[PDB]
Order: sequence, then C-alpha cells, then structure tokens
Amino acid sequence: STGRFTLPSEENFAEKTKELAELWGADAIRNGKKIYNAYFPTRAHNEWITLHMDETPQVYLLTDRILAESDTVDIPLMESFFAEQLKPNRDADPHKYWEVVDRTTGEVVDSANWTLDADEDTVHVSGVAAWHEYTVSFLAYIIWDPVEMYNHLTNDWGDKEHEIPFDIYHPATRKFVFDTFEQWLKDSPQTDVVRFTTFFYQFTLLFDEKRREKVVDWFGCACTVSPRALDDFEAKYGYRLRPEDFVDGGAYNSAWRVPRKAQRDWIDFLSGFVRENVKQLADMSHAAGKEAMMFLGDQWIGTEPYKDGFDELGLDAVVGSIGDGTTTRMIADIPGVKYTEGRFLPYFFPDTGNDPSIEGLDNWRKARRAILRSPISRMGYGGYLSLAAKFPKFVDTVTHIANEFRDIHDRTGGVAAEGELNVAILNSWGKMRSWMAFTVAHALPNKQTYSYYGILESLSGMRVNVRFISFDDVLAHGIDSDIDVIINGGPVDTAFTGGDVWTNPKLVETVRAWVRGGGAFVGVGEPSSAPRFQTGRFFQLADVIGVDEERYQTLSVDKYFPPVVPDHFITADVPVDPAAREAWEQAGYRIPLSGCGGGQSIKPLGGIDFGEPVLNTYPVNENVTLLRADGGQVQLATNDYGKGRGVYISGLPYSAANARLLERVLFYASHNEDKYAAWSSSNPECEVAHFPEQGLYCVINNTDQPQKTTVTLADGTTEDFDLPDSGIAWR
Amino acid sequence: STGRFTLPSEENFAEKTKELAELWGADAIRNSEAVLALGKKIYNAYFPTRAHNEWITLHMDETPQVYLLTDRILAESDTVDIPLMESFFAEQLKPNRDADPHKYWEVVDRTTGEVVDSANWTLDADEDTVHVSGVAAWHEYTVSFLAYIIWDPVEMYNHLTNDWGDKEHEIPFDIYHPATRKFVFDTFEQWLKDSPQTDVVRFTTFFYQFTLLFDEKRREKVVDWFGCACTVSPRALDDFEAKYGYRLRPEDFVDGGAYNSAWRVPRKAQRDWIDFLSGFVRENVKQLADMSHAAGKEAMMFLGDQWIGTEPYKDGFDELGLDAVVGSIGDGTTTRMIADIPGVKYTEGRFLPYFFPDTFYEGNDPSIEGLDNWRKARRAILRSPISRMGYGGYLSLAAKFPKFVDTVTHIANEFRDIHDRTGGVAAEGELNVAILNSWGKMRSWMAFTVAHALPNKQTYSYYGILESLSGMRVNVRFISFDDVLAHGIDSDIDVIINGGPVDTAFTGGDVWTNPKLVETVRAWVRGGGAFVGVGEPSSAPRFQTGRFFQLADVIGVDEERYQTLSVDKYFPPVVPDHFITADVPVDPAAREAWEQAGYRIPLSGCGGGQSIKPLGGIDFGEPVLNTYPVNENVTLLRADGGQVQLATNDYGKGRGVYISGLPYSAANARLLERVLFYASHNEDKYAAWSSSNPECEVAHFPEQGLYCVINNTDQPQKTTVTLADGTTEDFDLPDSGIAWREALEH
Ligand SMILES: CC(=O)N[C@@H]1[C@@H](O)[C@H](O)[C@@H](CO)O[C@@H]1O
Ligand SMILES: CC(=O)N[C@@H]1[C@@H](O)[C@H](O)[C@@H](CO)O[C@@H]1O
Ligand SMILES: [Mg+2]
Repeated sequence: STGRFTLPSEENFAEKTKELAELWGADAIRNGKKIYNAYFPTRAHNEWITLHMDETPQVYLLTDRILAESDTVDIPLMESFFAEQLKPNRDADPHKYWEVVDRTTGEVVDSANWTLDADEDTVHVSGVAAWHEYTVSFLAYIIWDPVEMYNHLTNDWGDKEHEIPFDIYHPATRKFVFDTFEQWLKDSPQTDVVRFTTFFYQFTLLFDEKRREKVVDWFGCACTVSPRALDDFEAKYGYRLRPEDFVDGGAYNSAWRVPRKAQRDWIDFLSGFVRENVKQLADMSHAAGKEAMMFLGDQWIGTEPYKDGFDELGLDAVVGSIGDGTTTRMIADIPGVKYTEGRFLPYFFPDTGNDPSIEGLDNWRKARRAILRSPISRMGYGGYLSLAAKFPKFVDTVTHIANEFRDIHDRTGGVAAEGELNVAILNSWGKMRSWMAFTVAHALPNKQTYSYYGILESLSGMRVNVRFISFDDVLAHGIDSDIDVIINGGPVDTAFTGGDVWTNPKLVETVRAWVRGGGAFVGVGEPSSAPRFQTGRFFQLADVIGVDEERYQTLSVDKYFPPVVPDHFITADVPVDPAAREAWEQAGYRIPLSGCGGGQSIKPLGGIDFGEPVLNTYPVNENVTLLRADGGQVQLATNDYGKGRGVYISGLPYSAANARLLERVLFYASHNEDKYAAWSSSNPECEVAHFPEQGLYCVINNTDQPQKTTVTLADGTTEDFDLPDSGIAWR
Repeated sequence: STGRFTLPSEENFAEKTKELAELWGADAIRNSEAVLALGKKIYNAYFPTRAHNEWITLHMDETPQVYLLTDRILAESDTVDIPLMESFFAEQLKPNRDADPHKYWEVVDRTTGEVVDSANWTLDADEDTVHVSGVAAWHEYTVSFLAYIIWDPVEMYNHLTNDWGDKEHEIPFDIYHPATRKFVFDTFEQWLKDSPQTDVVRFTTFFYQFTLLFDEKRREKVVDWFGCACTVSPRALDDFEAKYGYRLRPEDFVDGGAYNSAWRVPRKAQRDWIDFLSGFVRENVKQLADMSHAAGKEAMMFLGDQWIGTEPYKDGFDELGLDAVVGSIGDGTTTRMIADIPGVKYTEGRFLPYFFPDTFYEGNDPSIEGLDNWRKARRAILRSPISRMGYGGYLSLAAKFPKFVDTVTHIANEFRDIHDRTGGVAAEGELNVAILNSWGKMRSWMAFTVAHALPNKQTYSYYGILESLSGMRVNVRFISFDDVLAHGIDSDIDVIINGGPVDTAFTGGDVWTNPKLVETVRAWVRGGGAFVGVGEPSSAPRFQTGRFFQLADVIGVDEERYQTLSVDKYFPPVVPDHFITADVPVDPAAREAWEQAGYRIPLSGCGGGQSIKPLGGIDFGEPVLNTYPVNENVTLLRADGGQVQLATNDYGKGRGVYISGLPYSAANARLLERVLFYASHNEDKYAAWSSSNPECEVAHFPEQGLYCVINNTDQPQKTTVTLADGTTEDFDLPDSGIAWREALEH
C-alpha cells in the first residue's frame, strides 16, 4: 500500500500533514513529497488586464423579449444580467457586430432601423411592427471571472477584489500569459505538478440581475468570442457568423440541441487555437522539469479530451471532479495522458455535527463500481486539511479507502474488469462527448434530465463495454461488427435522439438491417423520433421496438394492448408486493370501447420507477410483448425483429434495481440470456467484477448496509456472500 | 302538464302504451295498431341507404366505398408483397376490383413518403395481395385501395353488440349512383303512400355514414363521428377533379393513417371534399323533405349515423326545410350539439337510458342513470332550450321497473315546467366567451370529440372545457382562425379560449406563425380582452427555439421542449389565496405541509423557486410536462411537481390565463367560471345571479321576471344565491331539485 493519493495543503497545520500523509500512504501534497500547484492562466493579474480592458473574454447576450406597442420599441440591454459580471461592448461597432431580431417573424431588423443610446444601455428601434416581440443580441465584456465570481458569491467574500478575466486570443494578453508562466516556473522550483485549473475559455456560466445563475452549459462556448476572432473566423471558414449563431434564439447552443454546422465550425476554430497553446504550456512545464496536469472543468472549453489529437498535447494527467459513476467515467476513459486523478468528495469545507465518513464512503461507492470497469490511477481531496483532522471517524474512513484503492490496483494492476457485452450509445455527438450525454450542469441531473442520465449512470459501473457513436459514424461506416447492443434515448428534437437524421432513409436502412440480422436496439424515452415526417409514425423505428407515441394525429385508430407479461427474464429481479399483483390481476383489462381501444390494465402492476412519463405510448401491434403498460400507456416492452430484438423503455432514473433492469434488457435484446448468469450477483444491490487474466473476481456492496448475495461463476457453481457496509470480497 | 314528449312502443302492448302515454304526458309515439287510435303524433324511422338487400345485391358496385390503408409491410429485398385485407373485417369490407387499381390506388414507401411507380406493382388476380418490385430494402410499404362497404357499419355494430349471430347482414347503398338514387326516391314515394298514419318521418339518417371501420377481430378499428372516409367512389372522385381542378390522391383520405381525424389541422383537400359532398347531400336531403312535406308529414333528422355532409352548423342548412333535428343526450356537450342548431322549427332530445336489457335487467336500478342524464342535460338546456324530449327502445322493458317509471313522470313533468316558465327562451349569459380553433362554428360543441359521448384518457382534459361550459351562465360561440384573420375579433367578445395539444385543429398548428393572428390577439388582449389557454395553447413547433407557445407572453407560461435547458427557470412563490381558487376545498394538512417544505433554493442548471411539496387540491387531468413561468411577474396559482398547472398574467388592460388541463367536475367548472370573470376584469360582475355552492347553478330570465337554481347532484345541497341588487336567498335543495323565485321583470 504505497502512494496513489493526493492530500490538500493547509495554511499552518503542517504537523498532522506528516501524520495524515503517513496514515493515508499519501505521496503528493496539493495546495519530501510531490507538490501540486494550481495555475490559472486567464485570471489573477488585475494589474495587467485593467490596463488593456478590451482584452477580457466576451460573449453574445440575448436581451429579454420586448413587446412593441407601436412602430418603435426601447430595448434595455442589461436589465436581466448581472452588471458586476457583464458589461456591453461599446468599443466594437454595434451595427457591425450586433443584431436586432423580430422574434415574432424571425427576421433580422435592418441596422438603419435601430440605434444604441449614447448615455444608456438601451437600443431604440424604429419602423417596426406593432405587437411583435424584439430582442437585441449584443457583445458583452466579461469583467468578472465566472468561477471566481461563483466562489465569491457562495462563500460571501464580501467586497474582496473581483478577479477580472483575460483572453489570450489578443496578442498582447497572450504574450503576457506566457512571459508570466515562464517567470512563475523559474520562481517555483519546489513545485512538481502544474495543475492547470484550467486554461483559456470558461464554460458558459452567466448570472442575472439578482445574482443568480442565468445560463449554464458545462460544454458551452458562449464565452469565447471577440471582434478579432469573429473576423478571423470569417477569413478561415468563408462565411460570417451571425450573433444568432451563438445566442441560438435563447438556447445558447445547449449540448441538447441538434448541433448545427456553425457550432462545429466554431468548436474546430476554437480547438486549433486552444490546443496549440495548451501544448506550448505543457512544453514549457516539461522543459522546466515539471509535469502538466489539466483539470477537467472550468476553462476546459476547446481542449476536447475525447477528440483525436488530444494525445499530441502531451499532458501528463487529467484530474477531475468525482460526483458519481458517470463523472468518474468522464475522467477515466480519457485517452492520451500518462495518468488520471479523481478529486473525491467531500471537499474539506465547513458545510460538511455530521458524520463525514458517510458521504466519503458513499461518493466512493458510486465511483468504485465505475473504477472497476475503467480504473483511475490516483485519488485525492481538496481544501482545508485542519478542518478534517478534527473528525476522527472520517480520517479512518480515508485510510481504509486509500488502502482499498491500492489493493484494487495491487490485485488488478490497473486493469479493467472483463465486459460481457459490447454496448454503443448512439447520438449526434458520439465519441467527443463520451459519458457527457444528458449533462447540463456537471453532476447535477434534474427533473428534465434524470430519466435519461440514469442510463449513463447505470452503464458507468456495469459489466459491459460501453462506447459512444455518432450518426455520422453509422452513415459513413455502418455498424461495427463487434457491437451487441445499440442504445438510442432522449426526448424528440435533441442531440441525443438526433432529430431529422431519422428521416434519412440510409440511417433507417442501416439499423433495421442490422437488427434483422441479430443486432439489438434499445430505445429510451422518445427514440428515433421525427416530428411531422410521417403522420402515423413518430418513432421512426417503432416497428423495431414495437412501441410508438400517440401525437394526437391518430386518435381515430383504436389502440389494442396485448396482455402484460408479469413473469419475464427482463423483470425477474423486480420485487412486486403480492397484494399489488393481486389487485392488478383482479381488476383485469379494459374491454374494447368505441374510440378508446382496449386491453389496457385498469389498475397498475407497478414495482418500477420509470421517471418522467412519455404520454400515450402504445404497442404497434399485438405481437409486441408488454412488460409494463400502466396508466393507459407503455413503459416497458420488447419486440422480436427477424433474428434480432428491439426494446422500449420510457425512462430510467438510476438505481440498483434500474441498473439490473437495464443489464437484463441488454442480455435479453442481444439473445444472450444464457450468458447472463456467469459472473452475476443474485442481489441487485451488489455487483461482480471478473478479472480473468489475474484469475480473480470481486463482489461489491453498492450500499452502506449488509447485503446478502449469491455469485454465479462461469463453471456453474455458486458462492455466497454476506457483505458488510460497502464491502468488497475477493475470490 | 302534457306534451313535448316522445314515447317508444311495440306490438301487443296497446294497454301499457296507453297507460304510460297518459302517465308521462306523451304526445308522440315511436314505431319499432290499436295504439294508432289515441290521436298522438306518429313517428316512423326511415333508413334511406339500407333495409333493401333485394335491390343492392343486384347492383353491388353501388355500395358506398372507402379508401383503406394496409399495414406497413417491411421490404427485405427489392420486392415485397402486401396483403390488402389482413387488418380489416372481411364481412364489412371488400377490395374494389372493378375500378382500375392503377388509376385509383397508391402504393407508398412510408420510409420516404414517395408514391411507388404504377408500373412497379400489380394486383394479384387470385389473392387480395399487391406485388411490388424495384423497391428499396428496409423501407416500409403500404397500399391505399378502395373497398366496397358490404355491411352497414351501424347495423353491423348492433348485430355484433346484440349477438344477432344469424340474421342477414344488411348491405348499404350509395345514392351518388343514378340507379340507386332512383330506387331510393321511388321507394320513399311508395312508402309515403303506404304510411297514411305517419306524421313524422324520422330519418336515421341520410346518405353517408360517419367513419366506422372494423378489424379482422370484429373490433372497431377506426372511428370518427365527423369522418368522411365512407363517401368515395370512382365516379365521385372523378367528378371532384373536374369541379375543383385537381385530383385527390388516395392519401387525401387515408391521411398517412390518421384518416382525416377532426383533430388533424384541416387541409384544403379536406375542406373541398366537405363542400363537394355537402352540395350533393344537401340537394338530396331537400328533395326528401319536400316529398315529406307534400305527403303532409314533417321531416326529422337524427344527429348521428348517416349525417355526414348535412353540416347542421354551416350556412344554408335552413334551406333544406327540415322541421326538426333529434339527437342522443349523452351529456351537456352533446345536448348543446343538438340545441344550438339553427334552421329547424324544433329540436328533440332522446334521453338515456335506452330501453334495452343491457341496463334494464334484474338487480339494476336504471332510475339512477335516468335522473343523472336528466341532471346533465338540464344544466345545458337552461342555457339553450331544446323543444322536446323522449326515449327509445322497448317500452315493455321499462314498464317492469316501476321506480324507473315514476322517475320519468318526474322528468317529463320537470321538462314541461321549465318550458312553460321560461317560454323556451335561453337564460341570460353573463359574459361572452368564444372558443377559438381551426373549425369554428361548423363544429360548434364538437371540439375534442372522437367517438360521440365517449371522452377518453387522451381527450377528457379538454372535453372537460366544453362540458363545463355547456351549462355555464355565459354565452358560448365557436370561431375560426379564418374568421379572426378576415374580420378581427368581434367587439362583444369578453373571453377567447384556445385549448388542446400542439399540432391539432384545436390549438391551430402553424396558423400561430402567422404574424397577423398574433398581432390581432395581442392587441385585443392589451386593449382589455381576455385570453384563456389550455394544455398547449398557441403552440408552434420549431418556429422559435426559445418560444413554444407563441402567446406565452400573454398567458405567462411556456413549455420547455429541451431546447432551453441551459436557461435556469425561476418560479415566483405560489399565491394560494386568489379569486380564481376561492372555491377550492382547503386541505390544511396539505397547505401546512406545502408551507413547511417551502421552495427550492436556486441550484446550478436547476433554476429555483419550485415548491418542494405539492399544494394539490385541483385535478388538472393529463400533465403538460415542464411548463414554467416566463418571468417572475406572472401569478402562479398551482405549480406542483416542478411545473405549472394554473397561472394568470396582466397584459396591459387585459389578462391571460394558463390551465394545463380541465377534466369536468362541479369544482372545475366553477374554477373555469372564475377564470372567465377574473380574466375579463369582471370580478365585480361575478356575484350577480350566482350560487355560493358549486354543486348548484343559477339561471336568470330577466324578461320573465324569474330566476331558478338547480341542484346538479343527487345529494341535498344548500346554497346561497346572490341577486343583482346585492340581496341574497338561501335554499335547501333536494336531490336533483329545482327552485323558482321572482326577480325584477324587464
Ligand atoms: C468540473 C467543473 O467544471 N466544476 C465546476 C466548478 O468549478 C464551479 O464551481 C461550478 C459553478 O457552478 O460549476 C462546476 O461544478
Ligand atoms: C349519435 C350517433 O351518431 N351515435 C352512434 C350510434 O348510433 C352507434 O350505435 C355508435 C356505434 O359505436 O356510434 C354512435 O354512438
Ligand atoms: Mg439621452
């Protein structure tokens, strides 16, 4: 049990620093061991940026919609934005760089028809149509670094000076940053690892007039424009971006949107620029005898750790924030670095009286099921070490975790567990957004995302191989012959279902043919959906999965539901209260009634949490197998399709039960039922990792209980376990 | 107290007929001898397009026809075979082989939408199968083909439902064909002479049956009470082309599988077809009426069955000279369908239950349904009187239920008494409310219907708006977008309601991307109008990334469509004490739990201000997911489960209101009524002629110097009625009761 652990520094508590590093087998100290220093290339020099204020990052902002009540309207620029963070750019010619849109028609208002007030941040529009809504899209300087701003507001730093951010796209600021880092390196001989936190462009993070978050996209590049960059883009790509190409009608190019060419063009542009400079920073670091480590977050926009070429940056490490299985996978699967690191929870900060061991062991549980599938090299925590030395139950929690971690490494050699199936998530983005589907705010699923995010989180720690593919991959090269299951999920008209790509007959031909020949297709929520393309067919692959969504176009056609099959391989681990099942059996099915179809269960069978409902799903014919069809619509179904199978699930919030459901779905759909038993846990609360090349397996408790489970080995025999609080057994 | 009441009768029942006719004050008798002596008006049912197999079996290419769409068949190579009849009831439907399939049919690649070249497919000589070649593999294919209708849809329905098992299937006929038309008219002429004792010809109905197709399992496959599917023929299709200057594709009927549902945003081809069919139906209905009148008889049309093409709410209906319309009283809404029809001398309700062994069986109590049906109809009747009432089915069946019999005496007496007191004049409406959709007046009271009187999971959240309004103390009209675009909004309108799911006739679909529509409604609201939006009002997909409900600014709510998830949504605190919710039953245990849990703290990418626990108390039916307030100045009244159900917004002089759904109930009708008075800035007008208790309603008759208060339930209800002058009266109303009082005569 040696090393692989990163411990954060403390102001003066330099006494227990030697004792806790010895107790935890620590080999690195954050901020005779390895030393990490956080570097912040775009802030922490107000002495520079105040003298060149037009070199701050900038962003297109969309004003509120203003109603015109005659042929003129006044549109205030800053009324809905935090004036401490953002300020309208009056230097760059508004009539050149801004755009007033009539949102009612979609037409751009002619620049002869509007002016910027000389003394107020107000736009005067004349010659317009009464009773239309009008917005301005304008450039704004970001005069306060979004993350430092966030920490300021969160910790209430009061009147502490606001860090002004700068943009290395301007040659003067770029020269300053490199000169400074050179000097910094010279002045930092003790530092072993430069922890870049992060680089050049903050992810979209804008605040409103009430000091609240207004707009956030962990992947967003709102905060990446300036007049020079926009003009250079035109010179390089051969057309001019509209402000609309960034404000996106109010959507701000959310990753949920079906990606437009303009967005891809901008990503490529930004990425060439960011990557060359990151490499320069890594080179300088290495030339000084130091390692370069990137933080996966904050100013990470334009790095693209999952695009090809990332390796050529020559970064030594990626370090990332661990909130769960999915966010662990984001870090763990990154190619082209020497090692990876997770900053585990809880952070060492007062708001975590309480038993802090619980969060720490829990954060470790969501992460460890993922680490088993895709190991991370190192672990650690941030913050105030004095604040946690005070909690003796927690210190012992960490000693255990650091040792379990290394024991895992020492048993497995950092090798990943064996995957029993090959699963592909199919969406508009593919590999570049590996493990990043459905995310808005990092680690914060919500009402609108959690029914889909649950898919990734289920997969993150599952005994299968997961890969991320795009509709472009499938159209150019077909479906790789080693894939067992394809998954398509999300709401209609998103990047994650795909939108109008589904009206492209080549795509449909390719998937249909592959499933007919024995492939497996799993649709979640509104899979393969295309609005208005066919009057009687919303899910374009409805025939594959046996389920469509009624969109109020087909109410005249009676829908007939076949009887639900309660005893089935897929649902075999769902406990049902006998009295629930009894009620469901007793009430029976609806009798055909004019205009109402028939066969829908009068009472629900239940037992399963499906998240957000997809209303009026129905079976396409009576040969589709219904597994849950409660409340007059369909939540779970399966269909045979030539040699292959399609499955529908309306939604899938993460839980052990739901992860087991999905796993069973994956083995069933790819006709691999008899392959399921080997290396399985009978208890859904527990999970098995098989390491054949080492002749070993482990079984883990996903919880802080005692859990009883039977593991089935490949040779048919069974081994029983009684697992203590988040335990781990090895055979 | 006698009259306005139609009595069913049968053979060998002269004595009970006589007694019950006397008991109920019946002035008319419906056929199904000695009974003829009584001096009552005599109704006889007539069925123009059936009951004559001896003719039609000799002229089988003159049965009505319909375009049918086969199942989607997957091609797995460059050829594919399509069974025409495997999803259809072969006892009802037969592919039409006589009329050139290559002229009249279409094979469609559903995966591309492309019509398959007529050269690339053949109809098998021996099997009902189409063979197709030169197709793309992995695409889905269908055939749209003409089928003869060989069994009368309604007679069939009844046969299957009543287990008639054995008897001959009645075959329908289509009068578009000159020979069949002549048969029908010669036969009606002969019948009139053979029926001197008949006073009222009760046409059940006319020429074209509403869409009603069955599947290979003898179940209903496709129904639309306003549907035009069963109305085609090669001749008619060809005549249409000549008249309108373009050929209808089979697609113009099958509609991708929708079959032209009234819920579909109407296409020009649909409207042309109606106009075409209606000219022809109306000319021939008129002849029947004229022949009836010349024989000294009245002509009465059943609002149902073969009524397609009569268009009772379209202009000109009065020119048919029909004396009466009769319809099934299923509820308030279906009562209004009948009552509001202009162009006839009188209207008639056929009440429930029907005298049949499915409800008149030992152990059942039909008087409960009988009185229930009366209650539901009576609240609508006060707003729009119908002239007459009656029952159908077997009298000898109802005669065995003395409790039921005594309930009828009560209903008959009450019906007549409401008529005598009000003189058949509508109660005074307190606001003018306009329902706005693609159809307008021609579908007055017909919005949200699929099968008649059968609201379901998909429709009840919107049908509830009509049922609420059907008996409400307001004037209700139905207007179209075309009316609005041509003439603006009539100045007498207080409130406009726009309701339904996105991309339907009822919300309006892309009409909402028409600047002029948006201009007109906005300016009218700003100048003091009221806009009430239900479900997905003013919704237009894709048009604006950041705006789904085009009038979100008016009503203060939009729906998140996963395009705007980077924008945090901030909900202002809910206001539980409001005019609109004033009559909602309080659950202090719900209210205190709600207050206790409080509101979500702003969280990154999750917005904030959403109540952590539901307030509840109101059934809004089907959820509209992820509705949210557009700004923090919108008034949230219900916003449970991280989305919005009920909200109001000030818009200049006027107001908008959002409601996610509205299943009918006393509580919900009262909530709507309150929405209407509030949104029109008419709170001060609300009290006058109102019942404190939502289970009761008030009808005012200024010109008779009367008001009445009615109990809409079978329980006793006490209520306090506020009069115009501010004075009040208390009432203890019995089970289903009515009370009358004097008011100031105007
Ligand atoms: C990995 C990552 O980008 N983390 C950031 C964090 O630095 C920041 O404080 C927060 C603001 O809400 O957003 C994200 O959680
Ligand atoms: C008013 C009207 O057209 N009623 C018909 C009824 O005659 C028929 O028996 C039924 C079949 O489902 O459909 C409708 O209810
Ligand atoms: Mg001025």
